[PDB]
Amino acid sequence: EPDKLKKVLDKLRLKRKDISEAAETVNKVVERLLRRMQKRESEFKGVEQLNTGSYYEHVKISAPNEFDVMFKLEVPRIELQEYYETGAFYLVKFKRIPRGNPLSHFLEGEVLSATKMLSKFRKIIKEEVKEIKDIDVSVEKEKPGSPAVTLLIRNPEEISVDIILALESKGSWPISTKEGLPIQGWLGTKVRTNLRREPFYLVPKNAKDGNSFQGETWRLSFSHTEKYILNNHGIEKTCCESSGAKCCRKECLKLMKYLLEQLKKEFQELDAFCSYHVKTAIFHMWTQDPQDSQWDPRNLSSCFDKLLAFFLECLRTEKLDHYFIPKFNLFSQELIDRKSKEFLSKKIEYERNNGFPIFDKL
Amino acid sequence: PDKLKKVLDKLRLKRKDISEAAETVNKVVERLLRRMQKRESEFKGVEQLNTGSYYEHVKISAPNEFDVMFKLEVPRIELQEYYETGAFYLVKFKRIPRGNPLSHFLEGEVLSATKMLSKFRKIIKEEVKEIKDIDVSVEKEKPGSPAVTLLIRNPEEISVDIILALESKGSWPISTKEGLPIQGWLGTKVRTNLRREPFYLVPKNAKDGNSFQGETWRLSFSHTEKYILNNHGIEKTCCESSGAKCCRKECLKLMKYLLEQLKKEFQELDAFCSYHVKTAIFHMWTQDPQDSQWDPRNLSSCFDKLLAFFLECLRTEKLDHYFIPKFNLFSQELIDRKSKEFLSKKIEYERNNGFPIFDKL
Ligand SMILES: Nc1nc2c(ncn2[C@@H]2O[C@H](COP(=O)(O)O[C@@H]3[C@H](O)[C@@H](COP(=O)(O)OP(=O)(O)OP(=O)(O)O)O[C@H]3n3cnc4c(=O)[nH]c(N)nc43)[C@@H](O)[C@H]2O)c(=O)[nH]1
Ligand SMILES: Nc1nc2c(ncn2[C@@H]2O[C@H](COP(=O)(O)O[C@@H]3[C@H](O)[C@@H](COP(=O)(O)OP(=O)(O)OP(=O)(O)O)O[C@H]3n3cnc4c(=O)[nH]c(N)nc43)[C@@H](O)[C@H]2O)c(=O)[nH]1
Ligand SMILES: [Mn+2]
Ligand SMILES: [Mn+2]
Ligand SMILES: [Mn+2]
Ligand SMILES: [Mn+2]
Ligand SMILES: [Zn+2]
Ligand SMILES: [Zn+2]
Repeated sequence: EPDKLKKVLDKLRLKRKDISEAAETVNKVVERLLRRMQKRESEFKGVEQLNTGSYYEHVKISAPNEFDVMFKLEVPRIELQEYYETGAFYLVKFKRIPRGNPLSHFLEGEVLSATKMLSKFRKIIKEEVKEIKDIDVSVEKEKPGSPAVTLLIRNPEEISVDIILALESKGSWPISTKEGLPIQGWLGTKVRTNLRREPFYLVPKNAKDGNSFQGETWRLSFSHTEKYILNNHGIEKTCCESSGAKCCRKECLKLMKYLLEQLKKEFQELDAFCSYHVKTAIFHMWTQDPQDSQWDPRNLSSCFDKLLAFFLECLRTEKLDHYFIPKFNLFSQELIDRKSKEFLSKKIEYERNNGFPIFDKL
Repeated sequence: PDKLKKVLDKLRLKRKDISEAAETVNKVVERLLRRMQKRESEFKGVEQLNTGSYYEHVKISAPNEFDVMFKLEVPRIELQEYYETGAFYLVKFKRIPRGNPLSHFLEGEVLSATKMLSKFRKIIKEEVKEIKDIDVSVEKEKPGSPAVTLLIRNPEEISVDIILALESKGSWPISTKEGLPIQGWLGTKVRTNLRREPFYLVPKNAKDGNSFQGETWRLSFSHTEKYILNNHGIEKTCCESSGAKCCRKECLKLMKYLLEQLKKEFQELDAFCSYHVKTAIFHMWTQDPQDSQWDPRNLSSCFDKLLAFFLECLRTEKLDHYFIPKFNLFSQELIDRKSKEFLSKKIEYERNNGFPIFDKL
């Protein structure tokens, strides 16, 4: 099957008219719901879209039926208090609450409450999707702890769009990330330095392990940095550019994400796995094999296979480090049953062992 | 499959380049629209005609230039065919209901194209002046042209033609009676319902013996053309996820790019345009209707068959409008012989020497 994976890729490659019309309507809903948030004298007044990539590039590495957009808000200087043992989850206080700043509305004691803030955010969003009648869009019901306000756009069929509130901090990145982003031998030290001068983001995802200061915790997000890595992924500056050579890095990612996606459809036993796991694993793969020659389109089968083997080893050692927070083990026993890891390993091996019958979709 | 496949490969732009130009153009358009929709304008109710999104770049045309059409539904129309051109018309109103803004641009019974295009131009110009979000400007007006051309420059320059388009829901003009000859290709039910849709009038003035006729309009079927381009096969699944690929759009994109580059080097080629190539491939898709005659493996023979057909069009000075068969885009009166022989010789040269114009690496 040296070219069977290309057949999968080509069948996946979607209607450029499906991309445009869907990206245009998701855009319109977002760009107007954004515009209508900045003119409402709420606390989110100064909100902006964070540049994390369009629906256009999204479909090339992920499933078209599910999208996400991040609304960033810059907040006065804040101090981060590490919430327990991940280096990813935080309680947030203001170093000093500027007078008349309406974000004080959301405090729960001294800490900025992700729940209070996300609840009003949800309220304003819900309140303007209701005036939207140019498009068929509804707000799906609340799943607790989730950072998203999920829109369901069904102009013809259904596309869920997560709207994610993001606090933006221009200060130095938190110390749990200090040896994260190990791109020095791949994208290099000047790149790493300039990415770590960018802001970082906090999304209202609560951690689930405490004495009722859980509803106030936030989680670090590096979506903007991840966009950069995904689009600037070669050691050569012209990798996958018009005047440079193609690599199969992104193709391997699309294939891995499509494989997880089809497995997750058949087996609710796979509920705990998610695209971020696969994306995290390929970041490590790209660090380990940083040479563009190690990702030759002609070697797609081998490259895909070494990503599968790497992922399988993460499952078996129950270790998959967050690429930006080496402390944070996404595959720890606290988070994913060992029986679920073993289940996914079984299914992946089976597909690996038998020429990927699940891609048998002609 | 020698280099055409690779020519197409490097021609493909990446979807952030697309995303960015598309969102830029669309946001300049979207709000050029959203404000014209305001009060006091004779143009309110203007909508955007779906003639296509940025995927114009997308394997059929050049990302350099783009065009959008702003459609305006008008009351019932009387069209008086200008001379017997078939494409050019005088637009009369049966009568106007009270409160219709379009009465401003009336001359007796004649909706003046020039006078309507003029303050269309005026309001657009007065509005691109009001956004500093993007660098956008309005190039000098060209006489007879139907466009107001936006010059967009975020980083690099994209010119967007905004073309006003009257929408009429009446029957298509008699000049189109034997146009759209798709019956052996997309079929008679398709032809029927396509001709049940509205048709459009853009302010392109006709060119006669004495001078530009300031108030004539020209028929446009850009909406129908977008349908055909995207629904181009005899099999309903052609180029769909559960059907087979063809190379029709690839041939169109190769041909447009050849004309583009040839025009880039020789000023003798200023008479020829994008719509000539499109019209040629429409007839070509009519002559060779079946999807097997456009298999992607036979790309080079398909391309060469289109080049041969276009050459035959050049030498014979015959390229009928696909919708208006008595309108000859390659007539004597529109393009002189010198221009056709020039183009023909360049095309034969590139064709026999394996397209040297195409060298990139
Ligand atoms: N993106 C991200 N995710 C991180 C990070 N550190 C830890 N995580 C955790 O990994 C998964 C990611 O879930 P995904 O499905 O891949 O992405 C989610 C999801 O689509 C919605 C809702 O978030 P969720 O946490 O509620 O998702 P569930 O799968 O239902 O898991 P559960 O614990 O609640 O039950 O939003 C996406 N999403 C979450 N966070 C982000 C984000 O930061 N940026 C973007 N663009 N999308 C996000 C999750 O458990 C996540 O918490 C990390 O650094 N980045
Ligand atoms: N698209 C179209 N064009 C038609 C039709 N019937 C007759 N024509 C004539 O063919 C050319 C089209 O030239 P293009 O460059 O391919 O498209 C034009 C052009 O880019 C601008 C300005 O119009 P223009 O005619 O003034 O441009 P020039 O290249 O300088 O030609 P010239 O004769 O004046 O010297 O707008 C485009 N454009 C014109 N008309 C349309 C239209 O109806 N729809 C769309 N999307 N774009 C249009 C022209 O001479 C054209 O009039 C026909 O049915 N369709
Ligand atoms: Mn959730
Ligand atoms: Mn979820
Ligand atoms: Mn012109
Ligand atoms: Mn022109
Ligand atoms: Zn690459
Ligand atoms: Zn096709």
